[PDB]
Amino acid sequence: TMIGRILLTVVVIFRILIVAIVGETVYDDEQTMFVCNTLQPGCNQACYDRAFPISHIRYWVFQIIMVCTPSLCFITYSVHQSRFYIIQVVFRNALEIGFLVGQYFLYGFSVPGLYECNRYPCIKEVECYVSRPTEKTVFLVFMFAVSGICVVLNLAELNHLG
Amino acid sequence: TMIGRILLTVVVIFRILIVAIVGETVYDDEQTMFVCNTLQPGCNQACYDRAFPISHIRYWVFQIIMVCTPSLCFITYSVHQSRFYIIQVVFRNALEIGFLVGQYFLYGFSVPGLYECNRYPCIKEVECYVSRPTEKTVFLVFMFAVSGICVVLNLAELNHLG
Amino acid sequence: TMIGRILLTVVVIFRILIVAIVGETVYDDEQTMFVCNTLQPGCNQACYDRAFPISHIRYWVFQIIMVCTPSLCFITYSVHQSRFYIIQVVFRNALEIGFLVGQYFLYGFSVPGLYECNRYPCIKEVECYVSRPTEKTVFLVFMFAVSGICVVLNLAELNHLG
Amino acid sequence: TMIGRILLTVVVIFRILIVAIVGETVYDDEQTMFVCNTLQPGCNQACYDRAFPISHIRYWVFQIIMVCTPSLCFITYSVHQSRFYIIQVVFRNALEIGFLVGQYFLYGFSVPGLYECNRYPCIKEVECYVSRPTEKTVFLVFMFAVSGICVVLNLAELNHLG
Amino acid sequence: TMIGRILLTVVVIFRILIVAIVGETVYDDEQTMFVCNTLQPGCNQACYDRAFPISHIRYWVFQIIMVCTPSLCFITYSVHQSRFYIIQVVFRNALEIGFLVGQYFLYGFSVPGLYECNRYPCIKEVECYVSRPTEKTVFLVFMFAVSGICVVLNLAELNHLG
Amino acid sequence: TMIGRILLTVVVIFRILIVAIVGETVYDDEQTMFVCNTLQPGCNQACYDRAFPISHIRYWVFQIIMVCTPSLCFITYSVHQSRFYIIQVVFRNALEIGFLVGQYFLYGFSVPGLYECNRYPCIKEVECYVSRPTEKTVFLVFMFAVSGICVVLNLAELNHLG
Amino acid sequence: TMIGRILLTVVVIFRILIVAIVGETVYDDEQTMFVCNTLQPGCNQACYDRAFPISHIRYWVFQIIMVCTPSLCFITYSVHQSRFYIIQVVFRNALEIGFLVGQYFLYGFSVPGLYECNRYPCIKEVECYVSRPTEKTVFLVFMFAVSGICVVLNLAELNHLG
Amino acid sequence: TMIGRILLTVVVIFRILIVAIVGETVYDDEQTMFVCNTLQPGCNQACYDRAFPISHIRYWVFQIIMVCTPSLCFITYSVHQSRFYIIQVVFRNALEIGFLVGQYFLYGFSVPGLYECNRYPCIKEVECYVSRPTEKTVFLVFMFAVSGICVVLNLAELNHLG
Amino acid sequence: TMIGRILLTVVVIFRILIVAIVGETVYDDEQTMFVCNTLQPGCNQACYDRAFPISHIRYWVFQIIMVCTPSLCFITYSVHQSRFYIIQVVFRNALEIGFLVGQYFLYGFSVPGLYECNRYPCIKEVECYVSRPTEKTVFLVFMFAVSGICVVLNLAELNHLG
Amino acid sequence: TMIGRILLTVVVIFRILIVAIVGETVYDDEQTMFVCNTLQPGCNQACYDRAFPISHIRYWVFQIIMVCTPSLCFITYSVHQSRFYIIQVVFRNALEIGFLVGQYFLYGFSVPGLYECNRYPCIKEVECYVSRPTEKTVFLVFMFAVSGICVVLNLAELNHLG
Amino acid sequence: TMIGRILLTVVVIFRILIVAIVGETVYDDEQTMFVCNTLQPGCNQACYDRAFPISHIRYWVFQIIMVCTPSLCFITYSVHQSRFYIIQVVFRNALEIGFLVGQYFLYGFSVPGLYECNRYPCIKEVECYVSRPTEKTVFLVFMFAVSGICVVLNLAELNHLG
Amino acid sequence: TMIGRILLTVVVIFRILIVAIVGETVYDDEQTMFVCNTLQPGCNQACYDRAFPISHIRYWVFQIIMVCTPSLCFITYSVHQSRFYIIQVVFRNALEIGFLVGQYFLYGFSVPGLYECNRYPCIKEVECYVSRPTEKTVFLVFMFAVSGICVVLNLAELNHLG
Repeated sequence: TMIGRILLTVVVIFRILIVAIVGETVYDDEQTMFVCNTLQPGCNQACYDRAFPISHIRYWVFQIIMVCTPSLCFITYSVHQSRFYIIQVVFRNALEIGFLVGQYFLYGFSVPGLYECNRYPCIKEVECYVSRPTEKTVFLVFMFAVSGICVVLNLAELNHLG
Repeated sequence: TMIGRILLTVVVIFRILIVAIVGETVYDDEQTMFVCNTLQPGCNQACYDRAFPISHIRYWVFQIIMVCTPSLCFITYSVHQSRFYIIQVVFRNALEIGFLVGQYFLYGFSVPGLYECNRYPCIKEVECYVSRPTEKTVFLVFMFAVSGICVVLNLAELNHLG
Repeated sequence: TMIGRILLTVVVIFRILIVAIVGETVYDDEQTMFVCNTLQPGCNQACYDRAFPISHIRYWVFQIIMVCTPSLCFITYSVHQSRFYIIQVVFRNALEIGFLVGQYFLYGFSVPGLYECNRYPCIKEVECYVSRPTEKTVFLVFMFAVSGICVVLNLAELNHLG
Repeated sequence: TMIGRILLTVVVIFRILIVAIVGETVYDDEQTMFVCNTLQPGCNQACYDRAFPISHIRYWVFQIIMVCTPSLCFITYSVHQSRFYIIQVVFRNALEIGFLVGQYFLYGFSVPGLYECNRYPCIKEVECYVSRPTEKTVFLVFMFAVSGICVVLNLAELNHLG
Repeated sequence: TMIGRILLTVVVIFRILIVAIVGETVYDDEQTMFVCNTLQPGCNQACYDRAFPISHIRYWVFQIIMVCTPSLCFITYSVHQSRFYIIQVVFRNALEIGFLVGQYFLYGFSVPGLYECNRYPCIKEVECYVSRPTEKTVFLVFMFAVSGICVVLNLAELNHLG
Repeated sequence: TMIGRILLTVVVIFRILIVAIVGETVYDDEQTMFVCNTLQPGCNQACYDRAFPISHIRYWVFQIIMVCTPSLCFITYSVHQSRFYIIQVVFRNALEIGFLVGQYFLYGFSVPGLYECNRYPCIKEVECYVSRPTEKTVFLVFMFAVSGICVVLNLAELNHLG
Repeated sequence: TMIGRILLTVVVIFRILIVAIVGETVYDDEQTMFVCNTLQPGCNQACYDRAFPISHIRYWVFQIIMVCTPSLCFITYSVHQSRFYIIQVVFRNALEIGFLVGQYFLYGFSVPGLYECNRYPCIKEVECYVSRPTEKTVFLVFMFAVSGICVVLNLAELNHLG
Repeated sequence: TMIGRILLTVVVIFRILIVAIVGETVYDDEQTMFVCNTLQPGCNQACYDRAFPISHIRYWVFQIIMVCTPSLCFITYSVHQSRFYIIQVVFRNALEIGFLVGQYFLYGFSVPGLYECNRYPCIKEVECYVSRPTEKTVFLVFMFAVSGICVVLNLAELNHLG
Repeated sequence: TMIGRILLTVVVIFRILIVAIVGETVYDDEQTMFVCNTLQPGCNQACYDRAFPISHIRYWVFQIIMVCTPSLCFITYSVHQSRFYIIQVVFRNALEIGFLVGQYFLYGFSVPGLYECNRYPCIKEVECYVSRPTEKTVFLVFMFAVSGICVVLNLAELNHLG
Repeated sequence: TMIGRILLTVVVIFRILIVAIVGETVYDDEQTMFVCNTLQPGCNQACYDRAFPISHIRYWVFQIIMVCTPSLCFITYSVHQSRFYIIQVVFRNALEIGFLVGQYFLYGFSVPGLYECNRYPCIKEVECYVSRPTEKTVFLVFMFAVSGICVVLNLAELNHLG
Repeated sequence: TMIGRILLTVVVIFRILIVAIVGETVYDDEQTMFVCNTLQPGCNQACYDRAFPISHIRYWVFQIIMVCTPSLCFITYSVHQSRFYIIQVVFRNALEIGFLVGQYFLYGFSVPGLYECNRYPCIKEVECYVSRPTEKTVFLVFMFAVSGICVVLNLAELNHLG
Repeated sequence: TMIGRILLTVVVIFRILIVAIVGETVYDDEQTMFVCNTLQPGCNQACYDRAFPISHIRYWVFQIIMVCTPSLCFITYSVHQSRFYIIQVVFRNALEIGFLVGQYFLYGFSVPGLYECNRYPCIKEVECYVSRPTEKTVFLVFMFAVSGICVVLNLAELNHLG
């Protein structure tokens, strides 16, 4: 139970570093290199918006910021100065399970190279083509693995205290 | 009444972080990906200007900066060194209610994908198409929720002292 | 007379923050989205240069830097270490009135959406179209209001000492 | 055995500096200057994705971050406060050998100027042309040499203690 | 003679701030908005290179860095620890007069809007058009004025000691 | 022999500052403004790669970093704590002579405005045109002069101790 | 009544010559120089078809051919060989009055330079521009005048016989 | 029965004149003004070929030539020189009924303005737009009416002789 | 008076031949090579229509046909078969004087190379450029000379009979 | 045997009329509407030349002219004036069988819509698309049928005389 | 003197045939393939007009028609029916010498491939390129030779009669 | 010797028909489909002019017209009315041998698909691509064969008379 805290801290810092340093530049050209086979003005905008409603990197930044709020609350309380420890552990567990489930329900496990679109002003159905699908799939899988590790560790400690 | 201060501080910091880190890059391509169905030079400029007079991110930065002025005044006074506390609380309450009302009156609750324009030099009425409407709607709703929380908390403390 | 100093310091810091954080990005696309109805090479350059000789943001940065020089002089003198206080107050007053008058004479109170140009190599008179006129007008008015407040406060203190 | 530690530290810092300062800007135009001889929409995307599944710089950043985790664990343990030293040395050795082998299996020793592509929606086989192949080959060879040096040094110390 | 040092320090800092904060962004589009009336490939490159051999901002950065070297030498000497003071004053005077003369001989007092070019591969003489000439002329004049002030002050002190 | 160390330190810092602040922005448009007279897809890539195998700025950054390694080794040794001084001086001398010779053999003393290319897929020989040749020639000459000064000084001290 | 036949024959031949020699080349560019202010594919086709359902020259050729059929019938009868004369005169009168009335109801008296179109796939209403409107108006008026003359003459002879 | 021959001859000559003089120029731009909403090379060719397999004017020329062959045979026989009259009348009747039926089965009674296409290399279904549909519909109806008249007359004479 | 008839016949035939053989091909590209300096759709059509309301060649064909009508009337009368001779001579004289006067009032004596246009949808005044002005001026002058000769001859004969 | 000559003459005239009146305008756009999926200059020319070495209409005109030479020889002989009749019949038979066989060996029975090309300067194999394949197939089949009829008739008469 | 008339008639007919059959199609693309190195609208029109004021083929048609007028006069006289023969011979001689001299003074003996133009709206001097110069030079020389032959023959006969 | 005249007449008429009916339309697109791999304005004109100085069809028309002049002379002589027969036969023989030799020396026996050009304004050597080379080669060979036949026949008759 001693090493579990050390590894939780290391996993958290590793995740923050990976997201902060490289993720902002895989997605930089997401819409500029999205293209559809069509001559209709406005079809690219509608089809990109329907294929990618919220970008992965925004979701990950939001999750990272939201999973650090109980610590800030505890720190502010202690600065003003055991039950608080229990409650914040419970809240962190709940938040991390919710975020992992939401990731699975929003994105799945892969990013395909083709997309079929039928939104106005596009006439009937059109075919569109995605940028960098393999790298984005790799990123998806890596983030899922890290978040799973964190969930396991927090449940470990929750059950250790009981 | 003890936790209310802690949560107000946490909400303020959370809002600042969310605005500072991600909001500058959803709106980056706002005008470059705005397009209208027309062959008239200058119509895109006029229609973009009429559809989006002040961008959301400018309004939010201004609001964030303006709601922190009473604290700076109090700090400068104390550095030079109860009535001041009362007055600054009143002013903060008023400013935050004004900004929330102004947000509601300026933008509403959604960003549509189509816009109908009838400004010179456009001939009669033309149709234009917006970039990333869903993400911008999500951002709008999130910011409204946070500001509502802050209003509630400040009224709480105002009525607590009385 | 006590609060006047506090509010002058707060106004100065507020102005610096507003100029530094957001103003660099309203004007970023000033020339790339300026367009004229013409087929003559070189007409866009001449008409943009005649319409906007010095950009607003350059003038504001220069003014902000120049109104802080008497303080730097006083600080350097004191570091090396009442008449100096008097003289620097006088100089600050003069500089701020000069800059406000110059702003009024250079730009006025609005930025129009159309511009009429008659400069070589343009044949006769041509019509050109501006980017983001409403936001720029709002910025103009806000900056004028802040500078007026600062002028009033400095005259207040000048007349207080006498 | 005294100098070996000094040179390991120097090699690590040298590698970090080289990757951090210059590598982000050789690869900046990787996809914008990739071009294929074709008139089919979407062929450039598919052929670029098949030729470069994971960019070199992403792999190198990931490797650099992952080879510094045992040190962070040891530091966190000591902050909380010989077997740990042994175990972390073993783990570092294993990680660095794995990463070097993976580099060899993923990329080889050269980047060619031409690429032959046969992925949908491209009709039959098409020819594509790469940007900056010589500089990228030089970078590949340099990184392999540095990582080899590091492997040798860590095996040296492992066998020194035994 | 007391105030002369204070004003020299203030002028130096003012010049550094003006060059560092704004000058990098007037010249950003220098070549992208340079255009010539021609259909010959390569003529724009040759004519831009002949019209602007060294950009103003490079010259000013170089001058600013080179006029601060005697101070660094004196500081390093004193850290290791009157004749040195004399010699460094002489050297600074010489360097600043040389740089002002070189500026006058390289650029003059204005930037014109048209340029006439006769370099290969351009056929006979062609006409080209410059970006932002008025702002660049204003910058030229301002920098000349500041450097003149600095020259006057340094000669003042040189003759004061004698 | 006293001043020689001071001037060596000043030259090193001057070189680092010049390379770090301005050199990254002369070369920014190196490939985007390279153009050849041809209609063949892929010829620009091959001819640019053959004309500029390694960019000047990469070579200079690498050289600057590599000539500071003996100092880092000596510092790490002393932190752990005359022969080391001797050896590191010898190594620095050798490295700086090698880098100067390599510069001369790689680039020479000028950058021409035209380039003649005969690489596949270009048909026979084609003519291409370079961006900013004069500024790049000036930079080449300046860097050679500085490195020569450094070589002279290090040989001076080597022969002083003997 | 003697000259009436001579002038009828001369008018008929004059009309045939004018239609046959020049009319085919005023209308040659009717659709190639028709243009609408729009970016929608297919709008030009629909708007041209709605503005000009049957071209003038087709109608005039058809009318000219149809008003010569009674003569051909009479000639064929006589070749095979007073009541027939009467009947054919009646039929010619009726046909020429019908054709003049139809011309008035189909085309009117002018061809305007602008046209307002609201047909699918055009979005809302668009503005289109016509080629050579003045010449076509002149042709319309001339043809109406000639046909009126012919009607008058044929009624003259009809009433002469009775 | 006397006039029937005269009117048959007149109808035949009228049809020949109408087809020969004007029909070649309604269809002249048939493929050059056919356009589809797509970016796929080769789709316009396939969709035009599927929409219009044999052009109307070719069919009409062929029919006109083929319905005059029995007369040529009879003329050649008589030049070499009642049963032949009978047989040629029968054959003409059969040929004209066959051609009218074939017209009805090939083309129908209208030409629509839109066409829906699903032929390779077009992806799924695309929409295409036709040139001059109303004029072509008018021509179709006129030709059907004339051919009906001719059929009626030939049956009349066939039944007259019996 | 004998030769006058011979020369009138020769002049008439010469004029007909010159108009019929070459004039149709100087004017063929009249609108396709007409160009204006503008980006407004529809401006070329309006400005061409205002500059050239009726083309020269149409006017000349009409005049040639109309001056031969009295001869056709006289021929038809004589075929059916001195006062008629007198009347037709008078009518021919009147028609030829009217046509010459109309030519002078419609076109003048030259065709300029530039045209200044101020018709909707053109914004203010624009400059347009004409095709083949010198050849058209030569043609104008030649036709005026020939028509003058014909007028003189017909007046000669009119006064000869009296 | 009497009717055989009449039908041979009718078939010959029918074939000449069909070829002369319509065939020149199906093939008019043969190369202008031929397109290949490629960016290589010169590939369209080579692939069109390899797909269609001799156009159908040229072959048919040549055949028609060459099968009428024996008649011209016989006519010229008789004008100068039974064995000649025999010889010319034999020659006509041979020529018509040769031309039919050559048609079968050159073109076959269909024109496909796609063509696969591998000629320099095209890189590897490319796909090209044909204009009006169905109409051209119909024309091929019709011409084969007519020529077969003619062959049968000429063999008939040859065997009739013996 | 007998053969001279025969050869004059043959030369005249040969010249007419050569001009009528082929000359109309060398000059067909005269302005469409004329191109200048410039970006100025309207420069091509002015430079083409200045380089080719009257096209060769127009001059040759005019000359051919004008040298046949004396024959028409003589024919008309004889139809109405030695001195006339004399006078018409004199006139033909004069006309043919005048036309040959005018050709020499208008065009010379060659058509160059380059043209240097300095007409408004072209800026300074521009270079333009001609279509088919060699064929046009050959045509010039051939026409001069034929006209010389005709002049010689007519002088021959003039001096023969005396 | 009887049939030789008949076959000469037939060959002459056959050649005239083949040249007149089809040859004008193989060469119609000769320059419009000529293309070179270059970006230099004016290079296509110079290279086309150097590759094809005189077009085949012009040479063939000229030859056909010139080989019929002796017949016209003989006809004109006889109309005015054995040695003349002899002389004209000799002249025809000479002319036909000269024209065949000139054809061989001007064009050879094939038309290649590629052409290598080195004429100003083209830089060094460029590659260009020809239209319809195979058809043009076939035409060349056919014309050579026919002219050879004619030469043989005329020599036959020349030697027959002696």
